[PDB]
Amino acid sequence: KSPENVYPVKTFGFAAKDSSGFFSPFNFSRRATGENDVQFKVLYCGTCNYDLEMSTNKFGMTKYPFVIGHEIVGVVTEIGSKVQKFKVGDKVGVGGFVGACEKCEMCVNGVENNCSKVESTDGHFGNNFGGCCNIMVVNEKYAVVWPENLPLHSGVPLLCAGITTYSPLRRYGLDKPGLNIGIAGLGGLGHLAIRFAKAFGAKVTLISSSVKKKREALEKFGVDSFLLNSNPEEMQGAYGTLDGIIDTMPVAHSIVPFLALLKPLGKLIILGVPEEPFEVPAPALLMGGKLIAGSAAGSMKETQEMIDFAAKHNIVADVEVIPIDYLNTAMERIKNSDVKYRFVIDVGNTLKSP
Amino acid sequence: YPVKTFGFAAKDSSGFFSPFNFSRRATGENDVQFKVLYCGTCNYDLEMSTNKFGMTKYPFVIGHEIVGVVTEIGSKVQKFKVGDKVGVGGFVGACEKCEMCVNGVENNCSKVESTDGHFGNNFGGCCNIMVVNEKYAVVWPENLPLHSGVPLLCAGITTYSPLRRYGLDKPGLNIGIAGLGGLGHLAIRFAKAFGAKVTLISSSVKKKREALEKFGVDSFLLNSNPEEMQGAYGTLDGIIDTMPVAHSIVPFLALLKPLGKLIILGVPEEPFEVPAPALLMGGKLIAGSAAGSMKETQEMIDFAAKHNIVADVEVIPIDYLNTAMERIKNSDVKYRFVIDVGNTLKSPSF
Ligand SMILES: [Zn+2]
Ligand SMILES: [Zn+2]
Ligand SMILES: [Zn+2]
Ligand SMILES: [Zn+2]
Repeated sequence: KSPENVYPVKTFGFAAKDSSGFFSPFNFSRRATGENDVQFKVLYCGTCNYDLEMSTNKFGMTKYPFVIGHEIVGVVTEIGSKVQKFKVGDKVGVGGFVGACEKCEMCVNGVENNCSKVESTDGHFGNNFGGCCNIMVVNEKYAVVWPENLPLHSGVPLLCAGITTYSPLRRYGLDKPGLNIGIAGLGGLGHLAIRFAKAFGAKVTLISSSVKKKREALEKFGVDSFLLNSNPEEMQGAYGTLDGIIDTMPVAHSIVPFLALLKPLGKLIILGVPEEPFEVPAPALLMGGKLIAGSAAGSMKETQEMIDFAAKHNIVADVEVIPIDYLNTAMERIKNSDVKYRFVIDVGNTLKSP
Repeated sequence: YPVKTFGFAAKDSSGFFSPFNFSRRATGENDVQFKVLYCGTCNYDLEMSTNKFGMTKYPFVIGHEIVGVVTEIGSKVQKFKVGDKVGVGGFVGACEKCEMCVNGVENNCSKVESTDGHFGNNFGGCCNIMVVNEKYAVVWPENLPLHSGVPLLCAGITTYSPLRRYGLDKPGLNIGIAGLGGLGHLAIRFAKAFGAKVTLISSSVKKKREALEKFGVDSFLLNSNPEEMQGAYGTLDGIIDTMPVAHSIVPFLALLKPLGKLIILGVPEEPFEVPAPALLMGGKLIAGSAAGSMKETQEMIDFAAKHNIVADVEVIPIDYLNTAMERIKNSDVKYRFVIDVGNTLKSPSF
């Protein structure tokens, strides 16, 4: 029965035992390194609002005991006999999923993140324990080749917040030099969205409800224009100018002004999840043939491509590195967005054997 | 202008149509002049004639979907000879020198010239003679009937364009059509010819029988039954939604596979309530679409001819036009009125 006795590789980390979401030391086990597997010592594990939501069981479908960790990097300790991509001592990353059915339309076409049988790394779809623990093991297919010129501690949120912004920027053709790209909201998702857009060669506009952020965007993100969305004169002046908009705002807001900012054939991408639904008048879409698209996560192909891109363009996240016994306080901070902009748990140095 | 013409026009916002004399330009070097044989009409003309939106230039000659026969041509005209058949859709000019123009989507130009005069100072094709720049004239194939083909230049292009733009034109795909009206019935016909397994989505049980029996539609979902809608969750590559009435699209997004596309073609007054999770779970999109470009329109006409696609139409004499307008209001026509200008437009008495 007991998780530590199931498999032969003994592991330890931190787990939520109930819907209170309190993380505490947890012993468990993982499979032996099979022929196609990559075992690794976890060095850093990102976290974010998704883990707050899951750990407190916001959707009523969490399986306790729950071990977070959908954005992890570490150092390879063992490789199976048929592994190509890694040798022992190489760095590796694991994102949101570790498996899929490998046979459906989605899998066959390299978009296996959309597999109805996708296997979440943290085991919210399936039975699995996430990488906030000492040792991880993963099928080669689902392991990111992590280059030595991409810092681990500040790179790790690319596997969560990064791919989320990068994927739609490529999918909707918002990655060409000289395009005008808007980002709404300068937080976890938006800050990386800006760094990607800049690297693609876009003229970047920050759209925001707070003037505080204007100076930040200009000084620290090289942002070209700032639009305060509560200022209609400012907003109206940029009508029909943006090729696309990455909307990261989690608060209730209207997207009709955002649709109006787009050129004809332009794209609104929604990445935040307000509790308030959006009100979308048919005419706002039909005038100029505009689209609104949602996006979460990305494929393995897209995730490797992004990490390669980030390494080459020196793109990392703003992070606060924390010891693992700070996890429960970090969750409180995530609740209040009191982090600039992502927590990264230093597992390598601060997780000790029980 | 010197070319002496006559047609029908509305004078005030009553929307009443009567004989109206006017004139067009002589044929320039890039121009095609034709005798009008058929003139499509639709809800757009009802709205513009009654000044729904408040920016209608009177007197208003309708006719944004017309066909006929070439009478004369300009010096530098390549695409037409005299006696050929020809069509004109919803715009006759654009600025030519902008981004939207250079890339072949001039319908998105902000200085775009409407055939009916609405963006511009023009008179539409509900009249004896037309003249248009050759770029904005469609080459009409001999095996496409004129009377039943003319509404393609409006309803046809409107359904065809997004089917192409959003990759919903591949054989084998599961394509939903919501609403079986004017747009709906041509959307079904195009999707069938592309090779798709078509599902009709409708609020009306009457439409189930119509879809199977008359369009060879595979599947039907009633959108007021949650149990039937639940059973098709995550099965469709795209939906073409033509419904003009207030309705939720949260169920429609739910019908889409991951990476699936919802195309809005109707224009309800009620806005759509769209929860973020409905777009985000599956990475789905909602896009608007009306009309299309000249390249696409010509291409759509060749495809319609090649695959025996026409609209269902009621051909009407011109003195029925005012009655036709109450019937367009009541949604009482299967599925588009086509005015027999060629046989029924009389020349005004001297
Ligand atoms: Zn995360
Ligand atoms: Zn699969
Ligand atoms: Zn029409
Ligand atoms: Zn133009």
